[PDB]
Parts: sequence; C-alpha cells; structure tokens
Amino acid sequence: SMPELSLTLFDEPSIQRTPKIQVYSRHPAENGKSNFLNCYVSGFHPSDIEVDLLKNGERIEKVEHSDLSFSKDWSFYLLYYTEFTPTEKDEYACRVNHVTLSQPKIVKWDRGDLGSHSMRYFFTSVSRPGRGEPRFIAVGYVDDTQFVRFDSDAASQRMEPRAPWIEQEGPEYWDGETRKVKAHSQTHRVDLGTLRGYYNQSEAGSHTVQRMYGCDVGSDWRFLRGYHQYAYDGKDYIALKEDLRSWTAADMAAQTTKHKWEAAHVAEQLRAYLEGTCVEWLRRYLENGKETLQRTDAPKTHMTHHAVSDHEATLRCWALSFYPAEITLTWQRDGEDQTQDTELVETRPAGDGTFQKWAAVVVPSGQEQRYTCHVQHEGLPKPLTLRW
Repeated sequence: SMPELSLTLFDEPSIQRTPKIQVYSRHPAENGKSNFLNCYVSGFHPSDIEVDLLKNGERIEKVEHSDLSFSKDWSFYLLYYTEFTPTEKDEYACRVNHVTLSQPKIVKWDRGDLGSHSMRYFFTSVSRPGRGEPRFIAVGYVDDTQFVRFDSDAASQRMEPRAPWIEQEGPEYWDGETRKVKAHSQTHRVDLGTLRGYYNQSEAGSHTVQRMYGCDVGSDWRFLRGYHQYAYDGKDYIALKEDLRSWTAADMAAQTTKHKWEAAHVAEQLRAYLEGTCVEWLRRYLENGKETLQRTDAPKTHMTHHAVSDHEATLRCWALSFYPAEITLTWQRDGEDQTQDTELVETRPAGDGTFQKWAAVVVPSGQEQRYTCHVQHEGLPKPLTLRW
C-alpha cells in the first residue's frame, strides 16, 4: 500500500505555532450516562506537547491519545480522550503546555457513496538530541478514516491496524508495510542529520521532518490527483507538482534535492505509484471497508440558545456525528447571508470516527426567528435549514 522506496535528500558529502484547544464530550453530556471527554489540540508546531485531562483539578491517569498527524499547512493535531461518567458536581478541564506557551493553558469543559475518495500517508520524524534515533510516527488514511499506524516508541515495531477492515490483510501485507515504513523512518533519520548540516544548526536542537503521499479519485474511483510533499521544521521543503513529473523546491537545499531526485527519476517512479498502485489499493480498501468507507453519515443538527444579557443572545448551530469531515455551516438573516457577528469552530473529531462542528451568531434578544442556520454536507440530499 505504501510506496516501496524513499530516497534521501542529498548525496554523500523552525516555525512556532501555538495550539488551538477544544474541550468537549463525544456525546451530549447527561449525568450518570457513560461518555468520553475529549481535548482536541490542533494547529501547533513543533509536535512536542503536554496535554492532561483534569477532574476537579487533578490529573486523570487513564488518558489515551490519537496518533500524531498533521494538516495541509504542516501543523499538528492530536485527540486526547478518557472515558467518564458526568455528574453534577465534577468539573473537567484540559491542561496544555507547549513551547509557545509561557504558562500551561487550562481550558475548562463548559458543557450513497462519498463523492470522491483519497488515500494519504503522513510521516513525522522528530530528532532527539543526546541519544538515539528520531521519534517516528506514521499514519495512513482512507478519506477521513485512519487505518494503519507505526510508532517508533511502541513495543511491536510493526505497522499496526487501526480500522477493522484492514485486519483482513494477511501476514504478507503487514510484513511489507512494516518493512517499507521502517525504511522510510531511516530515510528521515539520514535527512534530519544532513539538513542540520546544510543549515549549520547545532546538534543540541530538536528538528522535524514531515512527509506526505496520497492519491485522490473522483466519484468513479478513477485517478484524480497525486501528491508528495516534504517539510523541514514545519516549512515547505520540496513538493511534487500536479503533473507528477517535476518538483517545487522552496530553497537552495531543496533545489539540490530536486537535482538528485531528477537524476534518479524519482518522479517517474512516484507517478507510477500515485497513478496506479495507490489508486488500486484505495479501491481495494474501499471495497473491503464498504460498510463504513462508502457510507455518508449526515450531520445530526440542533440549535442551542444562550442569553448573556437581557438584550443579547447567542444562537449555536450544532452538527454532530457526521462523516466525512467536510461540512459547511452558514447563517442567514431574513434569508440573506450573514457573516458579521458569527463564530465558527474548527471541525473536530468525536473519537468514534465521526466529526463535530458548531457555528454561532450573536443576535438581539427577541429576534431569534429572523436567523437560520444552513447545513451543507454530502450525506444530505438537500441542505438543512434550522431556525430557533
């Protein structure tokens, strides 16, 4: 499934973004009903981060988290979560520390087939000055569904399943993905060392490389787009262009890499993978995971009303439990678009494979009924309108 070979950057001789934080339950919170408390952190760089869920101020010990992944702009996101049963008295919060934060930040818990398909592999390596190899985390996605992962800190040293429908694949599959992913981790190990040497950075600092591969297919599952991009310290380094036959080098180090990869016909070999292999395995996964991968889950929508004063109210339009993640929430007033005085949250994972989002508008108390929330999602044959 993964590409077979990765070539290092060269021949033989740091962005700081602060985390956004959302603290929320997976399901509407009812006292006495088991639930999951989520702390979603996103848009941060570098990837090192400290996240604790708190109950009445005390660290919760049985807290798990998602495999490190990143967005198009190379910023990282992680879901931390624990199972809990809300009560009336208990208070929960998320405590985050990161190199961009002078003090820890505490956010209180306030309480048909898809129209197109993609496969993505994301790789992150973080050097560890002073001893040993980089931390290496790889994840694979079909659409918005993670299905494999490799974590160098995990005990198995194996590519591991993260979706039920990938477990069908036989031992040969897991041996091959394990072999390829470990080879990719060594490419990054070399790359981190040579990049440090190109930029004359000290051995005492931790740096990051990020790599992504993927293919897109349209509603017919035929090849639409292929991608391959590489970043150093959260910044573009080199990217394969749309035509899959040339490169975009961001600086002179990447320009040397472009020359090494051009002479070695990297793009020719990647084109065959992105155009063929990648799509073929995507289609195989879509067929084996059909029950979920080919199912759209329309958003479950409702509205809440919050009065902060006698003259001011907040209307919140909620979209819950939807899949895939792409969704549009808009407000209208008297049937015309309204963007003034609105707030939209980043779409976030519920933790059960579905996604959540809300949109809010501040309105004059008594005028709620002028406003309508409009929900567009490919699981809906027609957009939804909600009104208080």
